[PDB]
Amino acid sequence: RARDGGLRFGEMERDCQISHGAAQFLRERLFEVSDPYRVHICNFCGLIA
DNA sequence: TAACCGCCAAGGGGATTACTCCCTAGTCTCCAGGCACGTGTTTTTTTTTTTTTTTTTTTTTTTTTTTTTCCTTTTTTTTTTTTTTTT
Ligand SMILES: [Zn+2]
Repeated sequence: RARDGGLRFGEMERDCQISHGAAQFLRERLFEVSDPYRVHICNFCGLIA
């Protein structure tokens, strides 16, 4: 709380959300509101360009 | 005390001569086990793959949340400047 940190979306949260089977909440909590990024990738090599 | 010698007596069987006979020496003639040559099938050796247990390695240990405390080098060797003594 002193560093103003968010809650821990742990393993069993992903387990019970897979049990509910709603993919959009998983895509929100684990990609949209945690650490989104955009990278550019070469098509032939498949690595970071 | 009976070995040994001398003397005498008796008899038993090996040597001798002749007749016989029969078994083997010798000589063909057929054929068959004895032997020279080739080889085997068990016996030992060597590989080969597995087995079975032991040892080693590696990975694991429910989740979330909130406060402090200590530390986040250190000695040890080398260098470089400074100070003092001498001619
Ligand atoms: Zn490329």
